[PDB]
Amino acid sequence: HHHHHHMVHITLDRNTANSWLIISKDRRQVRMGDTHQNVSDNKERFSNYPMVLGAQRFSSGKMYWEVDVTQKEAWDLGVCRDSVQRKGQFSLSPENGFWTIWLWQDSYEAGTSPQTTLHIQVPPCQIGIFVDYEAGVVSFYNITDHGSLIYTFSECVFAGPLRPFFNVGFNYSGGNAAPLKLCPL
Ligand SMILES: Cc1c([C@@H](C)NS(C)(=O)=O)cnn1C
Repeated sequence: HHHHHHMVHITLDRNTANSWLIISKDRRQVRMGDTHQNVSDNKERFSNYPMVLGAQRFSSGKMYWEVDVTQKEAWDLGVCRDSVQRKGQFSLSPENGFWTIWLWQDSYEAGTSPQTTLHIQVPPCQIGIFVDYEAGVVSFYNITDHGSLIYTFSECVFAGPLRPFFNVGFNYSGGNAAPLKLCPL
């Protein structure tokens, strides 16, 4: 792809983080802690899952960023509406305001309803995310495999400002402690 020139500097919004997350000083990395991280509760925090939002809000234009997923067993990545539900149980779907892909149990899937199987020959260590607000497109690229396309959501109905979306996943297995990292431009 040739989307690299729309690169944006994403930082994580601490206030939105699940209370077990640990965000680095530079707000560019996030991992699952082994306990509650001693923060107060607020209406922004994702309560049921290890999720956090980017601080940036996008309502126009073309945006691109990259995320490192090295050695993780489970994660979700993409964008979501600023107005998504924070509390309780919900599924990742465009109807609920999410445009995402994930890794779970050795398979990659797009967060449609129902979910769509992805066809990835080279397991990615870094993912590129491209948003074209006006076109209604969210695309995912395999940076490990020369930028090959993973998935395109088209005909998106964003219906609001968009925020970068992250889920570091649970670590019930002891094999999913590694962080998500926003990669340098
Ligand atoms: C839902 C959950 C957590 C984190 C992600 N949520 S919480 C309770 O900190 O809001 C840890 N164990 N469980 C079962």
